[PDB]
Amino acid sequence: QFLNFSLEGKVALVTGASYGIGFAIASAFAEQGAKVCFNDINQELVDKGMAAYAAKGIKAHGYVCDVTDEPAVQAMVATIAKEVGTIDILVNNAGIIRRVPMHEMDAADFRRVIDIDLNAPFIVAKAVLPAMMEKRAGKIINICSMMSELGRETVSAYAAAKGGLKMLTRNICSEYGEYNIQCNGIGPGYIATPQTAPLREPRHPFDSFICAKTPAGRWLDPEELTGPAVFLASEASNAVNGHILYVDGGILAYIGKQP
Amino acid sequence: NQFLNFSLEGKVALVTGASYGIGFAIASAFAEQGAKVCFNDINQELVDKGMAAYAAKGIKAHGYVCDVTDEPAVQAMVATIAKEVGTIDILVNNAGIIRRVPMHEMDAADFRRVIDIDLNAPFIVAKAVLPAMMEKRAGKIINICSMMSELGRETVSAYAAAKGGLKMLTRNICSEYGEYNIQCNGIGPGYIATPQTAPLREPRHPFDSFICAKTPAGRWLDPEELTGPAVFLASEASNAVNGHILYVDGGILAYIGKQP
Ligand SMILES: NC(=O)c1ccc[n+]([C@@H]2O[C@H](COP(=O)([O-])OP(=O)(O)OC[C@H]3O[C@@H](n4cnc5c(N)ncnc54)[C@H](O)[C@@H]3O)[C@@H](O)[C@H]2O)c1
Ligand SMILES: NC(=O)c1ccc[n+]([C@@H]2O[C@H](COP(=O)([O-])OP(=O)(O)OC[C@H]3O[C@@H](n4cnc5c(N)ncnc54)[C@H](O)[C@@H]3O)[C@@H](O)[C@H]2O)c1
Repeated sequence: QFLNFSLEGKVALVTGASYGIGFAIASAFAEQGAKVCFNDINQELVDKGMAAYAAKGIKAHGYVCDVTDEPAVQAMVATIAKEVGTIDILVNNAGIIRRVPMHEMDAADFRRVIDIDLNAPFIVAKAVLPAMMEKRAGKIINICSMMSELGRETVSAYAAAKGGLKMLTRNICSEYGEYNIQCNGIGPGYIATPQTAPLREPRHPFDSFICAKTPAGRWLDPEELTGPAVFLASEASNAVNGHILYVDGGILAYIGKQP
Repeated sequence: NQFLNFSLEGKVALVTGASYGIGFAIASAFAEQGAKVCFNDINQELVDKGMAAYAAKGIKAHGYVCDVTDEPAVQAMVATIAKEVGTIDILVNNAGIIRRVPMHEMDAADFRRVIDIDLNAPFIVAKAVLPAMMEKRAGKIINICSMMSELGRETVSAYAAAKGGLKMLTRNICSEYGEYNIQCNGIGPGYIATPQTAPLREPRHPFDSFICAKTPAGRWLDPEELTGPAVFLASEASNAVNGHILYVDGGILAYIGKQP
């Protein structure tokens, strides 16, 4: 039981898992025997998701829910509690990136990013904790970034959020760890998504720059995050708590490749 | 010697929420180093109290009633200081609130407030003062973080999330505007001996005992302890210090604790 990475009979909710990282994590959760749920912002994105989960032989329970709407989240959770069962594994994947110079950035924009990337993980975690606290078992995996440690130009708001989510992780660990709730975090490095496929075509200055910073000397395929994700959702990581598990391929440990 | 000048002679400074407490100490110290001091608070009563205390130390503080979550109001406050006193050189995002509520019982409205004031506002205020700084190619932005920028505790959920975000905000303003010779650093106060906490140091108190255990220096930090660090980060001596959270804890974050 100290080495069981099985998620057999565990209810899982991965927010924003219609595609991308969240999808890969939810797919792998199903593969480990978890009853998978997910949500997105509109019906179109849910239907696309449901189709892809079906396409791998997965009965995903999709929901149209805005994570910044607390009443709507509260409902979504009670619906999953009714239909599927009380949530055991929360993965706050849902989030948005915005590239705007900070001095030029609208106050409305900044707030949006914080609301979805920071406050929402609060709201969703708040909803699923009463369930977990009763049964004295739970997992809450917040998807942080490398921006939880490092800043860059334009991504000011996004970093502020992810750095805040990092502490939110540590605080949910602090407060609810006694109920045998493990709240950890996953910090993806440079992930090779379909959107970034152009940047790996013919010696590209960007791909060269990334493979320099990365000791592993490559981009990380999203599925690389699934192993870690399962691990933090498993009963093997019950002693891991308040921890940000960076899956970067060595970047945060490396000063860089220098001529 | 311009690498060792801790003087703030002829530097305009804005310490948000500096009617009393840490912000007050920092601003009083800034004045003492020759800074033209400005501050703001949420209503006229708190500004007037503040102005009185600065006046009582022989300091001509330029007080303003401004909410830091109201961007237009802040935009205004900055331009007024630009007009009357001069373009801002030293920003200190001191203004902020603490809220102790179990996360699962906390209203979403409450959580947002704390983030808005403690995280988003520092953005708004920094946003307003940066154009000025970027022109003159010289500026200091000091965000007052906490130990909650590293460690969580019960009830202080939202507050931690805010301060941990402000920590990265600090690192990002360093990343983005460092090239204009703008140093954005942070100060992380430990357990500060405030007037509010005076009861907790009366007669062996379990709390005072617990704090002195966790603290190597074996004591509470008087607010004025933060002033030295603050001046240092505002001075031209700390020009190479950038994106850095200077924790002023008395050793707490380095110490696992006193154990029987
Ligand atoms: N290389 C990377 O792509 C990378 C690196 C580090 C971290 N991350 C993080 O990984 C997570 C997943 O990102 P991704 O690459 O899969 O794409 P993404 O950020 O687009 O995924 C988020 C999903 O949530 C949805 N969503 C947005 N707002 C929502 C709301 N209010 N309520 C509900 N759903 C909402 C989006 O439509 C989307 O499907 C994010 O938190 C992101 O910050 C990604
Ligand atoms: N032991 C401590 O007190 C301690 C420890 C670590 C960090 N800090 C941090 O240091 C800073 C200063 O602490 P403090 O005790 O001096 O002050 P405080 O926490 O009592 O509040 C700071 C000031 O900001 C003002 N303010 C609040 N909201 C405002 C708004 N919207 N617009 C304008 N002004 C507003 C308040 O009126 C107050 O005078 C805060 O960021 C606090 O979180 C304090």
